[PDB]
Amino acid sequence: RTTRDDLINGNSASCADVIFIYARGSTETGNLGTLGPSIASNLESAFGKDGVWIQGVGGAYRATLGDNALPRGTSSAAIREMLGLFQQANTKCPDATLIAGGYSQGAALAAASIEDLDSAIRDKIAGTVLFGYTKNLQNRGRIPNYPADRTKVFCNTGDLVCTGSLIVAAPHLAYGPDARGPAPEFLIEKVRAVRGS
Ligand SMILES: *P(=O)(OC(C)C)OC(C)C
Repeated sequence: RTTRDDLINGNSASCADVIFIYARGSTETGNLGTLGPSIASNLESAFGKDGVWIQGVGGAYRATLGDNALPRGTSSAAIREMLGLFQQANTKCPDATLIAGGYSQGAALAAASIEDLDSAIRDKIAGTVLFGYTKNLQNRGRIPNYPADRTKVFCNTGDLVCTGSLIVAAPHLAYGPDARGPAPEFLIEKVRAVRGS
């Protein structure tokens, strides 16, 4: 449930039409944490299980509490891991539409990797959802070099990490409803806009 390696375990012959790459929060389990699987369930209902690949960011991404203090909200090693997953999706399945997401430190990681991506690949990312975006205030609510209309930020009232401080209050732990509904909904809508039916 909390670990999905569909891209890593996939190949060109079985390519899905949609590939979702997701980065968990600090200290979360597996490579999807608490929010990732909910998004996944929704995606799988919309596209079939065969029509979508779910991939969490693992490897060098350890989701360390200390890394949040680094200049871009995570280590440069984690940034290289996620960037490498986008490259792999492009290599294995050039025809697939990409979608991404991240929670807390994972939101900073998602933003950093996307900012750094080759524009050709970044163009294929139809939508990105961020929850408890630690760099929300600093990045004025968006991802550098990526279109705003493609980005959706979920920041609860009272979630201090959205207002510039690294302080965890209960609202930061309350994104389950968003992950279960409006987040995957937005993603499906963007993929449908670039693919149709
Ligand atoms: P994020 O990495 O979130 C986890 C606590 C879930 O937290 C920062 C604000 C320390």
